[PDB]
Amino acid sequence: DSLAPEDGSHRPAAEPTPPGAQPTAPGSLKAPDTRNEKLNSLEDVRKGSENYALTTNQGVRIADDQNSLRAGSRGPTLLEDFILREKITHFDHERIPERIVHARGSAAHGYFQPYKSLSDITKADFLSDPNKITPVFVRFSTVQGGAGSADTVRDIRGFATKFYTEEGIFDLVGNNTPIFFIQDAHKFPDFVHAVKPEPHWAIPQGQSAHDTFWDYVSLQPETLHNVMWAMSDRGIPRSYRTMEGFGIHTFRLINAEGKATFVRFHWKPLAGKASLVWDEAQKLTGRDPDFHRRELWEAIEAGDFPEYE
Amino acid sequence: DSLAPEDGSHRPAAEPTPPGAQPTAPGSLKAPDTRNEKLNSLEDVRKGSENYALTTNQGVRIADDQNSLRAGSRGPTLLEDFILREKITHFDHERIPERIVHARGSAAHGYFQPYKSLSDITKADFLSDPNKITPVFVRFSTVQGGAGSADTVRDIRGFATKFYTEEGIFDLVGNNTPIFFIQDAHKFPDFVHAVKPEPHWAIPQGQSAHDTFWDYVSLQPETLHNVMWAMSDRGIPRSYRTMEGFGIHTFRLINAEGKATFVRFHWKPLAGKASLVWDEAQKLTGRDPDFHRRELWEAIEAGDFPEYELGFQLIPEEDEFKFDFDLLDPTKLIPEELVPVQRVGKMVLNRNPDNFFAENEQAAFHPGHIVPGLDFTNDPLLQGRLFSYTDTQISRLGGPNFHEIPINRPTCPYHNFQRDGMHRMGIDTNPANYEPNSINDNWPRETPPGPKRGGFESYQERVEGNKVRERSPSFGEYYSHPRLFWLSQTPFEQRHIVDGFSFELSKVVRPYIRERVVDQLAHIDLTLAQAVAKNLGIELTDDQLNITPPPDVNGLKKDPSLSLYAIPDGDVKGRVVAILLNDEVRSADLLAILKALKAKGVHAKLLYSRMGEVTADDGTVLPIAATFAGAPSLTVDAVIVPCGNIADIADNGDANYYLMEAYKHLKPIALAGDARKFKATIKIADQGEEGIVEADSADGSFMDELLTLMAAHRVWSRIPKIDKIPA
Amino acid sequence: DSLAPEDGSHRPAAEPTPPGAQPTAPGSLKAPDTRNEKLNSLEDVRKGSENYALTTNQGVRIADDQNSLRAGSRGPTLLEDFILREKITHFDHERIPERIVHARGSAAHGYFQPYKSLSDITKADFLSDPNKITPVFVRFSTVQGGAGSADTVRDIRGFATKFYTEEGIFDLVGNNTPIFFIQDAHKFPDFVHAVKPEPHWAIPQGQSAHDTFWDYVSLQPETLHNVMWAMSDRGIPRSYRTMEGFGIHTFRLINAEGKATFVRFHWKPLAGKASLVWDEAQKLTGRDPDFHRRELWEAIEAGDFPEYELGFQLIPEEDEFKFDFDLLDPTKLIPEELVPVQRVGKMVLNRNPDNFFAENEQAAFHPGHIVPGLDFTNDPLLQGRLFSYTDTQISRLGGPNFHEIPINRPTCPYHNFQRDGMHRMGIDTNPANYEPNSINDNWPRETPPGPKRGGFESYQERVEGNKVRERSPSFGEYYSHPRLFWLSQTPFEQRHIVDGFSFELSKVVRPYIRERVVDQLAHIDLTLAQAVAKNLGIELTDDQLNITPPPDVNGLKKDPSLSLYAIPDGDVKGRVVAILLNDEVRSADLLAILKALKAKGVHAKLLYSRMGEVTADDGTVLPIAATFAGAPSLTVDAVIVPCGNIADIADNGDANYYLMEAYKHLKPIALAGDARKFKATIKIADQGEEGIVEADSADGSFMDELLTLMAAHRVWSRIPKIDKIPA
Amino acid sequence: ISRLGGPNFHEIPINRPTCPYHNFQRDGMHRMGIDTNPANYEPNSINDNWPRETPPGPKRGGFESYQERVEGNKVRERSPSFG
Ligand code: HEM
Ligand code: HEM
Ligand code: HEM
Repeated sequence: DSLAPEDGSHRPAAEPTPPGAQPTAPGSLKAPDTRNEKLNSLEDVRKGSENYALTTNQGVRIADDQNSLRAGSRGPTLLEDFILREKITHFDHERIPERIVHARGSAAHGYFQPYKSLSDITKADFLSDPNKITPVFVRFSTVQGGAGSADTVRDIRGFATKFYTEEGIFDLVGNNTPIFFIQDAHKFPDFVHAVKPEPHWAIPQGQSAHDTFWDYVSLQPETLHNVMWAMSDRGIPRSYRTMEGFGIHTFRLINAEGKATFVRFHWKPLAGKASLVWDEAQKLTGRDPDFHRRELWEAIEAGDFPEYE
Repeated sequence: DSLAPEDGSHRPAAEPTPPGAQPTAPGSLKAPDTRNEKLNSLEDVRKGSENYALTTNQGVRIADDQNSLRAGSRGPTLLEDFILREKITHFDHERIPERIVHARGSAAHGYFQPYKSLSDITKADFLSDPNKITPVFVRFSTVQGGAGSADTVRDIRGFATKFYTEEGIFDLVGNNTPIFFIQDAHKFPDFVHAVKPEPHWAIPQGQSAHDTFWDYVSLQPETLHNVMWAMSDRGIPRSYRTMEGFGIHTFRLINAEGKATFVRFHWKPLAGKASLVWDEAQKLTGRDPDFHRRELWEAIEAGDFPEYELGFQLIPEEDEFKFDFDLLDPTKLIPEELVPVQRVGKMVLNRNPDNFFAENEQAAFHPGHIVPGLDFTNDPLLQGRLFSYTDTQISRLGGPNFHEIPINRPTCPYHNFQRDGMHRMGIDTNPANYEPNSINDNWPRETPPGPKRGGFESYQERVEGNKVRERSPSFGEYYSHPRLFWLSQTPFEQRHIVDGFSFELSKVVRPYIRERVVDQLAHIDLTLAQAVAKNLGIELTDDQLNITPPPDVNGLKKDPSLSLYAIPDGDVKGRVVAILLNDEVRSADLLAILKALKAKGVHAKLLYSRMGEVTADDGTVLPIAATFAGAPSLTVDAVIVPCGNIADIADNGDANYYLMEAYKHLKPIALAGDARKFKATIKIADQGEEGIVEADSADGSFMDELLTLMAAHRVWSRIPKIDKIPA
Repeated sequence: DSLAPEDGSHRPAAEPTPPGAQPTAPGSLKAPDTRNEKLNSLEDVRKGSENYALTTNQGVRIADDQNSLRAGSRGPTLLEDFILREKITHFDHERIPERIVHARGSAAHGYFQPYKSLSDITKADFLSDPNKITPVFVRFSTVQGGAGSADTVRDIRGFATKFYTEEGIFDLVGNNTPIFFIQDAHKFPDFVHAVKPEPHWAIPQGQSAHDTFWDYVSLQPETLHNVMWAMSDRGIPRSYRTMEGFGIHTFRLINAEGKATFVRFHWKPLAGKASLVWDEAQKLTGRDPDFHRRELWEAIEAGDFPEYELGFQLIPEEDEFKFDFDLLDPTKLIPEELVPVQRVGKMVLNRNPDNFFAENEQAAFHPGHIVPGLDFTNDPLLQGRLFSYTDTQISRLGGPNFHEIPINRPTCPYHNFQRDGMHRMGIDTNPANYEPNSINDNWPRETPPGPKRGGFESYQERVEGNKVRERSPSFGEYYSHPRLFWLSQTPFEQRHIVDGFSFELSKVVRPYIRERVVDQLAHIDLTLAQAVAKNLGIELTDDQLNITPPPDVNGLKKDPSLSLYAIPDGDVKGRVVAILLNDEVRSADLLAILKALKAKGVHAKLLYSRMGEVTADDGTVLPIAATFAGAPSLTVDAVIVPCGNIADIADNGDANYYLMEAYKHLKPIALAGDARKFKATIKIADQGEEGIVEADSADGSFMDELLTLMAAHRVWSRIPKIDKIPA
Repeated sequence: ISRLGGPNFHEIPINRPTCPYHNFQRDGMHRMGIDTNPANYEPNSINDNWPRETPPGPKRGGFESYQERVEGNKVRERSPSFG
């Protein structure tokens, strides 16, 4: 007599299945066959659970996890209850600081490969050979809202790719528009404070529709280009799968002879471009604020891998 | 040539003014005259800004705050730019850990005073004299959602009051329901994980409508009582001003002779009880997720101070066992029919903070911050809480010295031998850091316990039993309280409870969980389980249909104190009404509307298809506060549509839907003159209908009918008629 | 009946009193009258203790601070004991990270003033007016050892001064030598790891005498100059009062017209230069490892304020390239023969702190805290430092808000848009947190640069070159500075340097390292390498013997400013003398001894075989400050042994060895009457000897000879005679 | 929590147990372990209540405190027997 249903309908199929079909599940149980060198390198720190005893962090098996140790079935809790202290303590310290910006974000694993060697223009090992598969981790995000804000807000989106290359980690940290708000990083905090909730009362959440943000804009026309994009349907995407991604800055490529070529990076969505409309987007933040995080998760379980070029 | 407008319209009036009237502002600039000893003690750490030079944190004036220092107008940034490094660094480290729970929260300052000395029952100095004013800081909150989640979610609300007393800080850390989910603090993290977003993917935010939460519930029927409240309209309040607050645990009062009296604490809202309905609440999380935080802030700027009355249920020591549930079980309420709530004093929340991070975010409430005159009981959930609220500060607020953070600073003296935290502010001059010590003549000294100004000493409760990890058998009853709750509710309240469960349950993906929760409901009440099971498409079995209901609670068949709306105490002061404008408003209509509302403290917001102005028929200029879409019916208590150029708005999608939504959410609607032609959209008869006020023009009669509908909060009688409207 | 003694001898006098006279005490109780604007600004965070009740951090009075709350006088502790949990918790979290380097350090308050306005060369407000008094806080330190390591180690000393100016905090973060170990900050961690204890086993503490440090040296001859200083008596000072201090890098001064002048900063000790010798220093780390921290503390309580004179080497812009080393190379000194030090002002350190953790431990010095009037140069070690001192605070002092920690707080205004750290004290009222902002009329505002009270603006140095990671070729000279140093030293100073290297090198286990370091020494001076190589048992080869010495430095064959003792400026005020007592001291001897010493500000400590008292021959009662073993000769500058019952101590092992150790460490010794029979132990002749003052009795002549020996600090002429004595 | 920076100090290599350790504790600072359990709570049906409590026994049992009798009042007082 255990608590799982007899017919086994607690446990999802290890199979590509559509949104709604199955309960969702950790990648390593929903898609155990999907691999790559990063995901396999994580094996040493994964922990399973089936057929294991519940224990303290120090290894001790627990016999009753339903009660504090007290003097009598109706007495005080005793300070010698180290099982309770550890369990509460760990809970007590669960949280770590959210990101200053892009605190609200959704990720996945995957891989990249070049279409052709690029050694003409760069010695970047990860671009040296179209047979070279590079594991990636990607986190898409909003910018302004906290880690528990809505997904479909009118904001810029972040689009960050960590490439785990053979000659080091390369981070491509971009947005869903090809420009930024400001020209010099020295005014970074100024702008971010301007769009972040107002300091006296912490309002509004994941919105630019307030006094201070526009005050700033109106006094710094450098912002206007990106503000344009934000106000467009670009700032309310359908899906992380259906937006373009940009490195924004001009960088350099450097080849084996030392020749520099300027470059700007792009991600082009094989899913194409698609965005919501405002009333739909705004009301959807209420009806399902995890809309993007969800859609991404499901699309992946469903075999609809997001691809970008 | 400076950047402020010439006419001075950047700067808000230092005057009580309605929602929308002025830009909002830090309490110390919006209400500089409001004071109390806490707020004045904060003066040493406030910082102004006018007529000061912008500087580095080290005091250096900055000449250019628009640029990094680079080699050339187009070169690299140099590492010697300490101005840029400090400015970015500080920004880089701005954030601190959110609360584990109740991370999403809204606060204010204020005060409390007792109605009469309470020295008969407790030596608590703050309750000793009705002339003794105690400054308070209060933070209301949700439970599950992060610090950036929505306000109007279906969750429990927290209600925490820090009393800055003369013999120490007393923290009253309560919720908006009178029970908790669980019995022993050891399962705290289990339950909280169960309702918090799911670990694999971090979904859903500030919602209980997911698999794991209900899985837990279904396996731990101890939770069912509070789950009932959550599913009721209790779990989606109108305003922090319009909910009740509860200490939950039985505590002790202790007087100058050492007599213990058991007590449970209450906050009773002078604003009365009022709550939204689900569709309204859920969609409002999208339209304005800061709805509660906003409403609180504005109500305060507006002079509508939230007030609550502190009341005690008192139970003598020799009555411990007279009730047929255990006073120490926190999943059981003490019916007010058996123990009534005695009003003891009052709290007024009369000023907003200056900086939300400084004052709200960093405040630390902890229920074990009690004072002489109070003490704990063996409630095994309370017992737990004692441990956790001190611990968690060490990582949330960065160390043991969190009591030195301004808002948390006591306002009485505090001296000891505690030395050296991280971020230590106090500089101890005591030649000694230990006691006994002869080198400073043992100062500071222990203080023997006494009538007033004494040392703390715990009530000397007899403890007899063995060291066991076992739930008290007396806690083994799960259903009679839910049942009591449910039968106290009005019929429309019960529809809501039903629809509450049905909605949540419908987003549990694994259907066997839906069945198991239904099974639990069967043990509480069969009406209820039938209605829910219908909505999930489940047939109760013969077995389930025959399940014996649990006992009355101490012979009670209902308790009217458990209903929100049993005895309406709804109060209009502070509420807001939408006025739908057209380009040609009949001014004497409008005059009379605003004049009537103003007399009863009811705020209006004038709305239109666009911003700016429109002009009255008599050429009074009417400024627009927001558009129809900008400020949806969700955000208001009623809708009024005066006469004029109705043709202007008559075919406007947004104005029509404003009315349709308002109607579906059971709000009062008032239509003057040609505005009555809008009845067509709300599929109302020509005969009239209760809840729709109508007339040739707005007069004495028209306004009074409307305001009276408002004193009823909502038009419940409308419920049967709303399923046909498509909104 | 309280625990303080009836006669009040627990509580020290609020009066300047000598070392040993009184118990030591927090500055604000020992010297309440000493003030300055910093110390008075600290008043808001000081906490007293007398006549206050002992309480929890939340304000609650405690009645019993001797017990946990338990179920029964013999039962378990209960989790509801919040008094115990808070008290233990705070203790549990007392410690914060030690400094990465200079973790071991000692501080005090004080002030500075300029001798004359300096507005000709700099607009630095703090140097604008000789009437302008600037409060300072100074922390002296070692480098390698942990916060609980010894004071008298052979290490570099740090010397950090925080100036609390009217236009911001200026941090002067220097050392006790005029150069550094390395050229580019990129190798900072490499060197520091090399000298810090070895990673496998954490050995040795505050010592450079290990394998890895010398391995590094031997492979990076850039280090050799400063290593020279370290090995000299410079690396084992007598007192923080008796060393020179250096800013090391060339900085810029910038005046009201924008003219840059290069500058290097100096502190010149009004106490003069004085240092221990190795055996004395090393053994003193065992006998009193707090020797420096103590001496500083006492000197201050005693009225012997440490004073230093701030001096500048100034070099005009067009002289950048006149020197045959690079002004930007921090491993090169600017000889005072080529650029003399101009005294500019003076600093007085006139009050100890109240709480060592509060004020010392938490203080944050950072060289990039400069003000208008000052600016940086491209010194590639300095360039580095700029980055690190802001960064490291984030984990040492727990966040970006470390400038809010009391001691670190500026004393001028500071306002900006920086919001929200961990442990945020300031509560910002600015309606705006950004600029430009119109909503607060852009306050606080940028300030254009100007003659005084202006914005900071960097000197607009021309930068021309490509982005490279390459050491300047002009830095490629390693030996001529060491050579200069060495040839400036007196012969006995050079023995010490030799013995320095020989000792350290002898504890390098892998002998090939010993050889490689010797090889380096060969390139500096062959005398030196011969002496060291002898002591390690190494034969220099023919190759090594022929190595050409490096060039003179700009035609210099020596610089007397680089010697400690070239031109003795040793000063007796503040020094201490041991007086060896017997049970029958001849009182008129002693009268004359203490009377003479007192006239020149020289402190005495009366010592005996045990504690308590002894009586004079005339029945004056002589209190004993410590025993012979309790306060070894190490801790004193000279030893005096008056007449009386010499028989009492004549055969006492400890009294004899007191003298033998004192003699081996070249200290002045003075023996009256029968005390002359002690000459026997120190293997002195009957004829006399220079450095041993002797006579029938202590008179005008006897005392003066002694004090004059003291003005010479040590008896160098004794050196040849000490190897025969076995101490 | 402050010396070693968080609740996850048992994950620091030297401190790591050498036997199995599994529970529902989630998320410290510097979390090394990546939990795959579909559930982070118990009772839980969705992972068939794993990992499970273990009743106490001769070897390999759950921990259970010795059931010492406690009798006295809640006092802050040194035992006289210690005097
Ligand atoms: C060029 C325009 C920018 C783009 C495309 C951009 C992109 C982002 C993205 C996508 C994230 C979220 C990273 C994640 O998922 O972990 C992010 C986080 C961050 N960004 Fe921005 N960013 C931009 C400008 C800036 C500027 C000007 C600063 C500061 C000067 C800044 C500092 C940060 C910091 C400190 C974090 C997150 C904390 C962390 O991940 O360690 N970024 N950046
Ligand atoms: C009796 C039922 C409970 C009530 C009425 C309750 C009330 C609350 C409220 C209102 C907050 C938000 C405080 C704020 O605004 O700062 C809160 C936070 C917290 N609670 Fe609960 N709580 C309950 C159960 C528990 C249990 C069982 C634990 C742990 C065993 C717990 C531990 C915490 C911690 C660690 C925090 C916040 C972190 C902090 O403020 O230091 N509480 N409690
Ligand atoms: C120019 C040669 C140097 C001098 C004269 C020097 C001086 C000092 C002194 C005296 C201290 C102790 C400060 C105190 O009492 O709080 C110190 C600490 C420190 N130094 Fe060095 N230093 C030098 C080189 C460096 C370099 C190259 C770095 C890194 C590149 C460095 C980074 C630090 C840090 C991070 C601290 C202490 C942590 C803190 O106070 O915030 N310094 N410096």
